[PDB]
Parts: sequence; structure tokens; C-alpha cells
Amino acid sequence: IIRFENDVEPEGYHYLYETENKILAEEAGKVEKIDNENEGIRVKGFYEFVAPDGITYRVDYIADENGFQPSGAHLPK
Repeated sequence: IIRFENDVEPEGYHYLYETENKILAEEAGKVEKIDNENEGIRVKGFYEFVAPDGITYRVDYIADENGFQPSGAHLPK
């Protein structure tokens, strides 16, 4: 494979890998509280990749305590 790595920590984790299919994706999340109640922790992740046509494409996504909050090219300014 082109690339392959995965870190892991009690305060969070990370993911980074690149396939030979011209794909680039990753994932990360940082925890805080534990047991009992919660409401405060969140996770963020995104992925990007350029098609042979040279066309770029990326889609970010993050989940907060309020719920799923989409992002990336899915929201034009």
C-alpha cells in the first residue's frame, strides 16, 4: 500500500491512510469526561481525493453534542 498509519491515545485518536486508488482519508476525535454524565465530547473527520480528471473533491463532517452538523463543499458561502 502507499501509506498506512494509526495512532491511539486515551485523550483521542488519529487515522491517516492513502490507497493506490488515489484516495486520501483520515479520522480524529478527542474525548474529555468519562462515566456518569457527558455532553461535551465531540468527533471530527473528513476526506479528500482528486479524480484522474484532476478534479478535486472534499467533504468535511463533524458531530457535536447538538447532533450531526454536516460541512465541506456541502455548504456554499
